[PDB]
Amino acid sequence: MVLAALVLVLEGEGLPEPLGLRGFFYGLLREVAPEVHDQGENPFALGFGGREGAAWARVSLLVEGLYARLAPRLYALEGEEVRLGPPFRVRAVLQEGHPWAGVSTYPRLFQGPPSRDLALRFASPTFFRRKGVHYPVPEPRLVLESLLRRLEAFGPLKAPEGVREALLERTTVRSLEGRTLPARTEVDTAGFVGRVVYHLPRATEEEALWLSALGRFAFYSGVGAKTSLGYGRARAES
Amino acid sequence: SMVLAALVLVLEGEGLPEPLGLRGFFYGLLREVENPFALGFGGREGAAWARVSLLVEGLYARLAPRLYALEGEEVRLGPPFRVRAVLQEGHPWAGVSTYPRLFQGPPSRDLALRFASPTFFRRKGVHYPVPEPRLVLESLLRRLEAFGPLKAPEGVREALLERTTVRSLEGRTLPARTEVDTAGFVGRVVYHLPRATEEEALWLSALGRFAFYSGVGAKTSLGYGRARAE
RNA sequence: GCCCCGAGGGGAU
Repeated sequence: MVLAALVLVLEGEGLPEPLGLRGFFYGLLREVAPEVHDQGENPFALGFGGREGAAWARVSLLVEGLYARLAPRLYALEGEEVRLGPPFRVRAVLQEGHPWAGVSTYPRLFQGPPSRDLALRFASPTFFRRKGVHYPVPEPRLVLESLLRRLEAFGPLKAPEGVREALLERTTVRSLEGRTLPARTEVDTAGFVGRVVYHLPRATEEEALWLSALGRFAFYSGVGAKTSLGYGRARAES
Repeated sequence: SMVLAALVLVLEGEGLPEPLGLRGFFYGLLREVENPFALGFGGREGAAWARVSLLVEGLYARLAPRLYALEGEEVRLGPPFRVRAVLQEGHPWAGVSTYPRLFQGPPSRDLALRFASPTFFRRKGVHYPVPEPRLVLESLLRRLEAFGPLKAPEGVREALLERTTVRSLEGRTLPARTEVDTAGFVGRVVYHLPRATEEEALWLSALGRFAFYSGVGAKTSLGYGRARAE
């Protein structure tokens, strides 16, 4: 039931590098969860951010077994030097007291209040796979299919079809503000950063509930492709 | 034949043209003498302009004489203005061409469009403000095929609509003040068609050139969807 | 762009 996003507060210069962060993360699992590398839907997501001198990394876990297996290892890293591309000292491992740290449960994603609208902030470059070509436009179905798919893959609930068809086929965009930035790990790829407000016309109370739930879930799962490299870090706003 | 024109009316007077006033003014001109035209307006307050895009020869032959006859006259486009000049060139949004010249090339797999007024599309009964490749390019292609002498082979259409991705996007949605509950995109988008054949690339570049005249998306008759290739 | 999976996803510093 638990969802967790733990933030590593880092000491050192520069920021974590996507590939190094992912390598560091997968290094912790090759012991205790060798299987997650090959699975087609990741039960985790990585991120990083901050200004120079105030860098941080983040590990989001969408399944309980992983939290159990990994959280003890992460806490044991406090005060130690790790490599996330460049070397850093893990000052603290935070569940609370950081904007991108948090814990919840899957049922709690569904405690509303419901809303016809969903304002998503994309905080790192976000893009999607179509036909083996990356696409940076945060269209409603891409975003919400991305969220819904994983919510279901790892949560205890799936949506009634009415709700789903509403979410994916009927959700529109009310406003969009932002720009694309290069995804440095990829070839000829950029990703959207900014704010998009989605709206579901004729939304039932239920539909609105689920929309809000996908919104809340995004904080943990991220959106789109290559969340294992820190892309698609997003959260709901008002 | 196959003339294409975008004539700019540079204005003397305070304020800016209003969409409804401008379209009404144009509608008048239509009696007296897809839409085979588009309208636009812009500039700073006090240095405003309006523009009339004519996509078919008949309408040019019929309307150009009326617009030129307004030089130095007062017109109402919401606020009152004196028409300083009617320009087919010498202004960034004025121009004349022909449909064949739209295919002059060079062909290119990239197309950078600037959306200079709010741009949106009619979708399932609602207005949608996101400049998706399929929407932008379908809009342009539909109009180009409506008024031009050529039609894209089906495979080309398919490539353009389904394969074109976005290399970069920068901008924001702004309210469409004439509308209810509608916003439109303003900014810059660079479209890219991977592995475009020569023909596909040629068509992409031609749609790009046609945009200057037709505009993109819904309600171009109110000045929305004003755009150009960069 | 390449491999794998199957609207889109995964890819061990």
